[PDB]
Amino acid sequence: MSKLEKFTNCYSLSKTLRFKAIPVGKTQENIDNKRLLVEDEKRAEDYKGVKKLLDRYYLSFINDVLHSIKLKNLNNYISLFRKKTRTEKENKELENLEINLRKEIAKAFKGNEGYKSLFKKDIIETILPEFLDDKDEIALVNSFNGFTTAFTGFFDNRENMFSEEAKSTSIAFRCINENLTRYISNMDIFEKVDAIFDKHEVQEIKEKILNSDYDVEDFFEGEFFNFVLTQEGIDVYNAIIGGFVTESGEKIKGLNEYINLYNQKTKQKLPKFKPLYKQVLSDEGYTSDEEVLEVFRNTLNKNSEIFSSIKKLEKLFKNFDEYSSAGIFVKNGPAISTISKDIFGEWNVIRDKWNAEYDAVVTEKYEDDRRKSFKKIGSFSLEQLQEYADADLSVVEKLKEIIIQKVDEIYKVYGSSEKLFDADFVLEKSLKKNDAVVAIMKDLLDSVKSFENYIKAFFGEGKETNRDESFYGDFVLAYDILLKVDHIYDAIRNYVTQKPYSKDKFKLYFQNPQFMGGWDKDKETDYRATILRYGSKYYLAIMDKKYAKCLQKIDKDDVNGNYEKINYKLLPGPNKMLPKVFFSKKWMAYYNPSEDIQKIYKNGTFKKGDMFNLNDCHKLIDFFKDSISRYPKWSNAYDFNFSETEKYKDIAGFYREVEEQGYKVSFESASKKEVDKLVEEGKLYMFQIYNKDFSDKSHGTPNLHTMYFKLLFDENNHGQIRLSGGAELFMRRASLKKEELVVHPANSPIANKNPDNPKKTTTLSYDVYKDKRFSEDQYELHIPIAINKCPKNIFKINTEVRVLLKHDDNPYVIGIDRGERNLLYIVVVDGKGNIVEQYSLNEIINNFNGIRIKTDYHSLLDKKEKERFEARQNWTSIENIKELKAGYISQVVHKICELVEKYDAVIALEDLNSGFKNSRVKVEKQVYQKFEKMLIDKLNYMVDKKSNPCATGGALKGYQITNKFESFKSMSTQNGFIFYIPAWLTSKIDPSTGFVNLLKTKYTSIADSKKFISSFDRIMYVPEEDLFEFALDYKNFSRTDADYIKKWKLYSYGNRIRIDWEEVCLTSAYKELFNKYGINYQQGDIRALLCEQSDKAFYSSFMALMSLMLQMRNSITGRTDVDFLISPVKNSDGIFYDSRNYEAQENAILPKNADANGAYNIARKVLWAIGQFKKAEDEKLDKVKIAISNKEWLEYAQTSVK
RNA sequence: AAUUUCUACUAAGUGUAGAUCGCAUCCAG
DNA sequence: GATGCGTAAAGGACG
DNA sequence: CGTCCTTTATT
Ligand SMILES: [Mg+2]
Repeated sequence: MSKLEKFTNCYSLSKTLRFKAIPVGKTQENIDNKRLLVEDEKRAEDYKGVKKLLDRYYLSFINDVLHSIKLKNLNNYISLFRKKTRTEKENKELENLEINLRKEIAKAFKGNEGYKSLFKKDIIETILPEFLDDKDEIALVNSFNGFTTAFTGFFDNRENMFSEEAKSTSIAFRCINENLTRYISNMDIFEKVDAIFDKHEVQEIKEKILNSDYDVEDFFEGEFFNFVLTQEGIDVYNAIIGGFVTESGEKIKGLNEYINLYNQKTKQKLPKFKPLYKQVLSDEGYTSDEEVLEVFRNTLNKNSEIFSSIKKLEKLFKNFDEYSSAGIFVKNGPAISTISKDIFGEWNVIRDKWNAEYDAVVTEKYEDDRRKSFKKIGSFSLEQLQEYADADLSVVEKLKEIIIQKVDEIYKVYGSSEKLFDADFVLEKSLKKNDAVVAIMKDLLDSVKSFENYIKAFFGEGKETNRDESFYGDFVLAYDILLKVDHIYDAIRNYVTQKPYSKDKFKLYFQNPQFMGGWDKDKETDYRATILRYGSKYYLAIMDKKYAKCLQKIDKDDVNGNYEKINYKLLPGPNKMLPKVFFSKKWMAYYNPSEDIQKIYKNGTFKKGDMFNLNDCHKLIDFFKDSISRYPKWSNAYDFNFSETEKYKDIAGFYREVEEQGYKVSFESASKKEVDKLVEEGKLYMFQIYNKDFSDKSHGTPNLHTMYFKLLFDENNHGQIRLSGGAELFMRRASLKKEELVVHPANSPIANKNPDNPKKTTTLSYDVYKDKRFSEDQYELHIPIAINKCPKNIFKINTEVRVLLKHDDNPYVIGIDRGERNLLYIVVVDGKGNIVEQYSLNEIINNFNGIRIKTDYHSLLDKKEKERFEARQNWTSIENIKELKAGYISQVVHKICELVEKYDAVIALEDLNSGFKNSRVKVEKQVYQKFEKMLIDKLNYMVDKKSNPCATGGALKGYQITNKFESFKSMSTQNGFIFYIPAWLTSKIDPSTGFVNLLKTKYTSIADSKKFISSFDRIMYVPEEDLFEFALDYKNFSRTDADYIKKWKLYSYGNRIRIDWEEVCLTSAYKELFNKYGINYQQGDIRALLCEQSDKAFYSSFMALMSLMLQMRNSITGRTDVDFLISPVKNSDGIFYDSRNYEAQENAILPKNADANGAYNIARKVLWAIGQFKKAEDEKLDKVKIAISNKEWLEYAQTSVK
């Protein structure tokens, strides 16, 4: 009984192994003499070029078929599509009509005589040359005759366009699912808004755009949709909506622009047409320091157009008073928060302005509408913002001083960068080496980008009642120029952030278009590549084109050393392969197939479905079985032991056996003398398949992929991992010069970087060079493999994880959370919520032999954040921080893998599509999404390297506890052993009571504060405890529906940390407040006394003191010692939860800090979810809904504690 | 600071620890 | 964010 | 013929 070990051999997946390929002997000389590499580097260039020419015919071919087409179901489909109350029967009716529509488009493509020719040899040899009209391009297409086979991959990418399936690549899909659905939506919008388009306005568009061939109304009739399948037709339809610019250039207004004016001018909100997506085939980074510089000078010197639009916007905003503040608008969004701070000094007073009119009891159903309606608003006028502005304060004037300040900052930064615009300037050093120059460009780009990004707010996305077009004329003219800095900024950064070395490479064919296509022995002459082994070393051997058979003649040498030559036989896709060989002209003549058999095949009765007859399919199997016996190329290669025919449920049952039997890998001896002579003579090319684990000096644990590779040829491996075909060989030219490599000279001691390492310095007897692998040309060999090619343990993973979780008595849960003080923090929890392990993942502990050395990745990040501060916020420091986090999570994955194996444990993770990230966490959402993906990816085939490969958990019996990754949005609910959970109320919660603070202690008014105090059931001093007790029922406050216990007694117990910062003792601070105002707090119930007080400074200190008492999380930024969590509520035994009572202990039963509390409580929501499983029937476990609500959570957190 | 490749390394001396699905194509803001 | 290949053996063109 | 390139068959 182990949950983990029921998840092996569940599904097949493909992986690629990568290696360095080191030439052996005369191989590199022979390759150099034959000029093979130069051929392939050129071929790659021409191959990329021919693909674009090939596109042109494909594109032209699409227009011919799409123009001719006429869709049959159109009117019937659109109607059914529009019904808003469809029976489930009618929804399937729509799907059939939708499938038929796509099938009409696909069959129109594939029904041509021409369609088959496009992806055959013929397109390059004959069709394309006649199509082209340029002598040079025809020569290029001509260079690839006899090399058509190498285009297959491209051909497949184009075959996807003509599919009838509902797939992103398809033409039919773009027409029917996306463009039709949009067209229908535009028909709906058109009839509502039809009238507002002026009689004159339409007749324009018909002459100016339509050219008088069609009426604008036609484009919104359903039967007219055929015109818009082509890119030409789409351009016209989108032109009507967007507006057109003639050959003369006269601006022609679009229907969507008309609607804008109308809704604007009348302060209404009618809808606007969606434009149609492009057709599927209709129509790069800076490469050098000289190019990067050239753009910086050209676009940002003092007489560039961007600098011209800055001077115009300075003149425009200098005249800000001259314009109408009622017709100047600020877009609603982040820019409202910023501009609110800019002039008042306060983010949320402009919030209060609109709140002042809109603002007293708050049901959250009213609160959402209260909150939702303000979000609905598109923008605010300067007049509305001045309606906010208290008297004596001018919103326009101090906006002017802020904008003008930003342009003066640009001009000062220009003077500091001025020598970077001299025509005389030349670059002394490379930019990445040249921190000074990169800092100069960054400073100028930033000051302009910030000015651009700030000024962008003055839009109002209008859609806006009468706008000051005198202001928005000059403004729009200049801003459209200024917006060019966005593209410039991104490109220059992406260049500075790049690595110094280049991974550019080109594929090697050795003059074979199907080079190294597969490893099968029979095909080894055709492919001219194979695999040799000598002891521990492996080699890729390549026969030269003039001597393809040279390896086949070699025989074993008894006396001398021998290579091990691979003997690889595969029967790939028997369902594909078995018929073609047995129904081929060559074999059909040999073997008389009864008319029943060719019937069954032509009829399709063997295939599962309504046409299926078990006997018919059985008969076909026996046909295949006898023919395999008659076909000795297969029967002799594979020891076929088929199950008795009667047992087969379907044809796939027979095929599955064939597929699993049809694989065999062994080795044959081959004279090492004879083979080596072949290499010397130039007839054979030999590379060692190499990574650092194959080094003579290598010792200790190898790479996981080193194990997969060696296991391919291990006889303890039995199809668990298959060696796949389609391997590719590349050449990556060096991108660094050996002289320009950083060297640590031999016999001089090198300073070690890790603080925790005891050894501070290392001295070697040899030189070591940074990035040495890129100072030389390097072959790399990519090898695909197939794991669990024939899976036996077929079940839906999630349903199985749910069944085991239900019946498992003590389920273990691994809760992972992101902390402010901790990169990641782990809590392991048993089936009843008891903490089993809790610790931070700030330090990764690496194990080699018995030695342990830790790496504090949190200290690493801190040192790199400090390095970011120094040298401003340099472009690279951000990258270095990004990659360090990306390499950190690759360490964390292994730690999670151990815990999962150790505790047979289910993982609990945050749902990142619902929760909101505080940004106090170090690991931002973008890095965590990466992590949760890697997690999923590892758990498709979870393996412990140090385990023996044949054991479950080992490299041949990997755990499959997770389904293949789909999308970040799919990282929700559950993926096998991984559960995704909202982070809500997981940190600011008392773990010993489930208590949470649902009160709003923000001070608004004296009257608001009185109603707050009166809503408590009692407020009294407790002499026998020296505490103030606040009995409350949450029913008497608003937005308290989620809480379950409702009745709580708060206490002013212990200290809090007010935020600089000060420590506040709650009990004495209440006494201090009450004594300041003469309140007798010892006189039983005090509630009357506090409300009697008439001073506003009293209620503000009181609400502030309530805020602190209900502030359960207390921290000092920069003081990692102080992150304590303290509860104002007693538990069953009258104890207050204080996290510091447990951070002292080594094994604590409750969370040790706020960060541990989060991981603890993320894990507990899975426990609730397991509780939901144990409630349901085994059959309906699929139906159980995992997502926990804030109401369900608070009930579980407050009842399960006991 | 060496790497199939990435990060952290130097890990006891040409390397350590973990991770690593390649290749082509299309569509998106 | 999705597509598709990870192939041996039939089949044919060219000397 | 051979040899090299092409085309093919799909639960
Ligand atoms: Mg190692």
